[PDB]
Amino acid sequence: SKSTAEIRQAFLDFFHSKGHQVVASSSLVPHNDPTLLFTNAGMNQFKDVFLGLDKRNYSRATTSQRCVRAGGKHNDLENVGYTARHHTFFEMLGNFSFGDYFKLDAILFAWLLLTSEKWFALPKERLWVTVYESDDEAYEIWEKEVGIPRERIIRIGDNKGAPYASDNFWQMGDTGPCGPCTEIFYDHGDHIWGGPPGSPEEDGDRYIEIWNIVFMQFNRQADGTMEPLPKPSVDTGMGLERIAAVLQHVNSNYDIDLFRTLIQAVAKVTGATDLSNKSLRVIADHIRSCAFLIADGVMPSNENRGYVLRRIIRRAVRHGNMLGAKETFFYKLVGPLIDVMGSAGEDLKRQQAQVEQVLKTEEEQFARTLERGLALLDEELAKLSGDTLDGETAFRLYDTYGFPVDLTADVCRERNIKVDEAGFEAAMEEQRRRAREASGF
Ligand SMILES: C[C@H](N)C(=O)NS(=O)(=O)OC[C@H]1O[C@@H](n2cnc3c(N)ncnc32)[C@H](O)[C@@H]1O
Repeated sequence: SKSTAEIRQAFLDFFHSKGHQVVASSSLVPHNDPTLLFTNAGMNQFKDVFLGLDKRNYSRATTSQRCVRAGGKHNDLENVGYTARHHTFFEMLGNFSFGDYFKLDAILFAWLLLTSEKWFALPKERLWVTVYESDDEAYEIWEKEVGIPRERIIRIGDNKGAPYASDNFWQMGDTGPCGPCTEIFYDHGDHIWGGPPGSPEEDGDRYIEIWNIVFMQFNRQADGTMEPLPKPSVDTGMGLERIAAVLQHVNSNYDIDLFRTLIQAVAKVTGATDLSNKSLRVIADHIRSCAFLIADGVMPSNENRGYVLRRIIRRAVRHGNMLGAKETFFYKLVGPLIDVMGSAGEDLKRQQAQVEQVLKTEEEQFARTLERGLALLDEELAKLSGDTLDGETAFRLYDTYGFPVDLTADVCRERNIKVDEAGFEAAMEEQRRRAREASGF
């Protein structure tokens, strides 16, 4: 079967052969978008094109975009290690139409690449599609133009409990380009738990969302109102890791060639032997987001972007500790990561030594309190009455040991213990008041 690198290239070759300009992945960090924490989709760097504020020499494009979803509008951090399909860092394979072609041709391109004997040749019978409930045009295209049996075309309304809050209406953020969308799912088989989209068991890893095709129609405002874009456009994105899993005949993203090699490296540096332990997958995921974010200019800190990075590094280090890592290990995964990323890791390779030292320094800094903080948390859990750790203890771990609340929550979750987030926030606010009182005017 094709390697991850070959799949990435074949996707780009396909759209290039269809007249799409190949554009390089943008950085994970925008210089000119105050509303965006980290790049979360291929469309981010073309936001102004969709808005009609910018025009390129090309009206159609294709990219393999590095994305991080660990904060802001799209945040999958807490899913990592718990599903076969979620990462913090991942590549989104995309094609874009800037007032060029629209619904029918976007759907046809996607179906062709996926199912043609000349291309990916996926078994058509295992593919399901969803459309926005009110998108009658998309429904008809799938039914009559493509020929998907009706039983595998699923209409999804505003299933997130609010107007335009839906799995089939995609939004870049609270503001920005958005529109109804249609998604293609692959059924991995009845040996995996889960049901199709719209079913009670839809959240399972059996029927996995491979490719989202967005019909960009509006610019959402802060009020929540939808202002139409000047030209209806197309924004698509397919998870490289998810399609690689399908193509390599495995069910989990973590079983693709890229992650198999990376997870082996994690076991090596931590001393772990059980290759099935979820901490190996969490760490393999976390090195990708951490190393690339640093390569793209983020430095660990206690505010904004730097704090998300710090949070992820420390959580990864914590997982390494649980695996029994005896010495500083996280920075040792940069080399192995570069070796599996191909041309998609060129920016990281260019800055290898710098990224390594940043990660080494951060882990060493955290090691000053990690073991001691874990010992305290263990003591507090051993005498804990109930299923919820008190907010005062969470705050103490934060204030004294530099444990982000979500890191503490991660440890507790592994023991079926919750954290009183409200109590933690009340303790934070109490400290803020003390600071205001002492500092004065
Ligand atoms: C096209 C659009 N702007 C968009 O971002 N749609 S989407 O949110 O659904 O993402 C495109 C895709 O990337 C993949 N994807 C999304 N979040 C992911 C994550 N946290 N980890 C791995 N893959 C993810 C999915 O295959 C998915 O259909």
